[PDB]
Amino acid sequence: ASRLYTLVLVLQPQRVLLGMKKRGFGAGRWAGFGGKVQEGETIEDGARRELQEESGLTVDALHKVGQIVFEFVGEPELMDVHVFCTDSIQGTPVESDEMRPCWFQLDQIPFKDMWPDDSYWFPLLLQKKKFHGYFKFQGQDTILDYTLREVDTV
Repeated sequence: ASRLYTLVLVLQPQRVLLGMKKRGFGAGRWAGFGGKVQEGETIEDGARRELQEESGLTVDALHKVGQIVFEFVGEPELMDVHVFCTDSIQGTPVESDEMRPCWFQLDQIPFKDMWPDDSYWFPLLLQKKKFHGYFKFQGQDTILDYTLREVDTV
């Protein structure tokens, strides 16, 4: 019993775009851009749509980089998060009532103000590795258990 989500990292040679969510799940943390996939929509089309809605950017080709399943103890639905990256975008990042985007140099990624799982798989993303992960959370701050392995096919 899992629900489809997307997560998009705009990763350029020397910087990455992250967004500070202002409300809802994950508010107060920097993260990639994404959300729920809709009925009749491909996962990739959902990732492109969510990047636009949350950051104002238009992406062409998205590259599959990973899949991460999240379990929150006490919540029945698993989150099946399909992770994508791109280096080629159009537009300028847009701050909205819901999201504040900001560019980060790769040596200054704000892991202490990100979801704790990101410290595990961002190093793989940065070295262009693909991965499958599973994270079991207690609340939003504590990883009880996890698995993470590199793969050749997402």
